[PDB]
Amino acid sequence: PVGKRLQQELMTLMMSGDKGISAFPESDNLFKWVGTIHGAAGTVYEDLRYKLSLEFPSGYPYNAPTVKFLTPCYHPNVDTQGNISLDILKEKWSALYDVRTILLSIQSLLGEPNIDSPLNTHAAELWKNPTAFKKYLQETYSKQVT
Repeated sequence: PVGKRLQQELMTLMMSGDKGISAFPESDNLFKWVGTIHGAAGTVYEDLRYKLSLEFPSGYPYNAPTVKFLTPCYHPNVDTQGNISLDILKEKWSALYDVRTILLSIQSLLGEPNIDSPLNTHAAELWKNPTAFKKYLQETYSKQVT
């Protein structure tokens, strides 16, 4: 029933047509997916894109999947390993959330960080100055495509 649910979740994702979100399982393993997120329009992450891995452990859906950024991401709530501090992925994970909900939540986090409990203190600090933030973000992102 778990593999079935994941297939149904992929179909839901495909027919929803949400902008800037995309993900599929690897051909040999339905329990490991790779996804892509684009920053939401109007945010400093607009026009930038990031790849993420999604792994569904044996305890899923009771236990949350492990989600990490594969593309380096400079952001208050992401660390050097691509780990993400997002409540719904940890303490507030619910077995009723689908892949679409997770992707949308992470896309939303890009534009609205939790700067009170950061993983990247420097980014949390610079966030107060958007122009300055945008600049460092683009600079750092830029060094991720050459």
